Amino acid sequence: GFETLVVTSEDGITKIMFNRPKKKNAINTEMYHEIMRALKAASKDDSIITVLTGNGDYYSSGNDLTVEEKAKNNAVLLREFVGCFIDFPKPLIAVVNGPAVGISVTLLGLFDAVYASDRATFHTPFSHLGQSPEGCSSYTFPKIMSPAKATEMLIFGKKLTAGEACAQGLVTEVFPDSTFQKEVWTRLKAFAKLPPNALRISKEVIRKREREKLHAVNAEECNVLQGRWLSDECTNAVVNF
Amino acid sequence: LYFQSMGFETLVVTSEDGITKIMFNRPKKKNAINTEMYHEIMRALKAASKDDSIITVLTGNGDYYSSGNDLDIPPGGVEEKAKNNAVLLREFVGCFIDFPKPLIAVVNGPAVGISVTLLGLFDAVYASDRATFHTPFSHLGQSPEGCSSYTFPKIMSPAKATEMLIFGKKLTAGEACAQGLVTEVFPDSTFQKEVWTRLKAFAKLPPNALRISKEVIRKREREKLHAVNAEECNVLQGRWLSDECTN
Amino acid sequence: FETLVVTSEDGITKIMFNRPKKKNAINTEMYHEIMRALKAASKDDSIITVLTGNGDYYSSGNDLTNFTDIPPGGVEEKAKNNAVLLREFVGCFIDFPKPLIAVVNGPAVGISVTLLGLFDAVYASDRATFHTPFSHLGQSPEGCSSYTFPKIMSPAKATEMLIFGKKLTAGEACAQGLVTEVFPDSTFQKEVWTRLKAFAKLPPNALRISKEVIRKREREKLHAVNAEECNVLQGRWLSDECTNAVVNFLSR
Repeated sequence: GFETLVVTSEDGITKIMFNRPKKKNAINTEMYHEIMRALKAASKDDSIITVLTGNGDYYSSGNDLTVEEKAKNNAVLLREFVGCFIDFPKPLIAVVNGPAVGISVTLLGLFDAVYASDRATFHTPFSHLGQSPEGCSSYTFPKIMSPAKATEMLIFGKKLTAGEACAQGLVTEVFPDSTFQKEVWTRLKAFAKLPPNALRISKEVIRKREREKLHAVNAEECNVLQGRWLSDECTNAVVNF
Repeated sequence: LYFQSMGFETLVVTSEDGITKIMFNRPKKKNAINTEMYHEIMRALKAASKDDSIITVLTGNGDYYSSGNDLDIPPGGVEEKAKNNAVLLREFVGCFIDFPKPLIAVVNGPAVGISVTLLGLFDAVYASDRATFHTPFSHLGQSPEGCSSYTFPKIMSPAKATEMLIFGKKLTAGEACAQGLVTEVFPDSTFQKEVWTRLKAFAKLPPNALRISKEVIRKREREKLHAVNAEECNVLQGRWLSDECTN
Repeated sequence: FETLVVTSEDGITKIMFNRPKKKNAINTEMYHEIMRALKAASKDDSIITVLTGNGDYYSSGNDLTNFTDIPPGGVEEKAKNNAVLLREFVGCFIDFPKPLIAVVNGPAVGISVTLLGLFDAVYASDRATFHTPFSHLGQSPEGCSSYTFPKIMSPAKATEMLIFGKKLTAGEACAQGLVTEVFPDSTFQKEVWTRLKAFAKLPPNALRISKEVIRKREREKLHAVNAEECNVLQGRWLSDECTNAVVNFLSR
């Protein structure tokens, strides 16, 4: 089973829900491995669409504020983690139920659609903790949002409302919080009735030609990040947090 | 190769005031694109590429822009039919990729299918607010075409393009403008006046400068676009032979 | 510097265009001065570099007086030289290693707009307008805009600016991806500088390295695009269309 996730499947939809509500669904080492196991399963299961979502208040507070060998290992872990999203074969949808921070935001550039509650916020304060972008965001975010918008978020740590994230290309659509659940699931159940192989083959035509590039971006990002974790600037920034 | 107008069976093709206008002309069929119209569009584009016009416009007659592909098996079966349609598609999309002059769409009404996906290859797109945009490929058991699998994520962002291309969502003119597919939307009652006043203005700009500027923008993308086209057409061949497409 | 004012404080180097009586038009000397200002800024102790204009304009772009400075080698040599100069100017922006922010205080035109595509952020007054009338001038795109504008704004929007010479309001440029944010003119300086001074307090290696991971893998493409745009211009400049245009615009 799963300690940190609740994974369910029915009617052509697999739902992966982060399940550390007391910790704002902060991603610890366990959850990194569990998310990868769940995605590996979903890639081979009978579902047409896979959804990631959060339990409760937050979608995710991002990497859990939990040694050269540790930075190597974590960089290796991170690279494999990101690689699962890059290689994921079926439509992948984020259902962003509340605030989203860190690696949980950056991965959104690898998702096929992203629905957000009006109470969702989006925040990538990497530079504030003395680190660099990951999840391929160094490549995807400038492309999605434009460099002039991506920069405020990636380099300068501006926090976006769900409306702003929608306007800037990161979010497909925003629903009021009161009916968010209803509105998203009625849509997704509708999508799960579409010809299965058509959906799968359509995403492959869109994604396949980009994967080699996205894997190289990931590798570059994790290298830089490994460097940042070993730096005095990062330890001081994080200690000073 | 023509003087003022060139007769076609499914198109009206005219040239005045520095603008070649290519208009779909099957209004009783919602300007659906049949085999005849694919070949006729290709000939018109070849002609427009060589005539003295500065700008070329694609539009529809009547209430639709185009309802897209119009819904006989050769001796080598449905497999050969699939390859033949894939080859025709590839050459067709190719003519749009390689078109050397500014190419503008005047979307007077609903656009569906291949007529929408090619808009990714246009220089400008002017829509009436009663224009709607729909690419229900997946609903018909098919996959993207017209280089949309590449151009649409780029233009609209993946998050918006997926909903259009994979899940078959229909966009209003305003949504398509908000998401970068449409240059500008006009009220239907001003549409023809406003669009044609601009276009006639545009056609008075220094002609070589307009052509050379389009070419600086587009030339270095062509090899990639031709490669996307070939891949999409190859995938589509397989879809057309699948249970989902037929059933 | 004759045509710029370069200062540095609070972790920010400010390069300000300084020909207000000529709408901060970029003459030959200003091209060289900007390159030198960026060279100095690349190695100084600031963490953010800002470009802005003095007076009511950001910049009116290339100074058309630049076409009248005819060397002893004639217009052919001049065309070749100025194309190389342009190539190396734009390449300074492509290669600039620290966060580079435009503070667009008023109307911006031509090369001054196109370069915005290579900046990290762009903050504009609601008095700012953006115009790239290359076609009116019988010219073709520069500053990598032939690649960056379609990517940033979408082909459908980029064409109207680049080919057909539409002038954008600050709000439209913000809506279309060129500008990060727009502020009321009355509060613009205080709102922008309050922000920039906070940004300058962020861990400086993180800021530098984050920019490098975003920008480094795209630089070879950008240099190739710049090289091709410049090769075309070298031709355009010697066209009847550009000659006739420049004689008209010089009469304005």
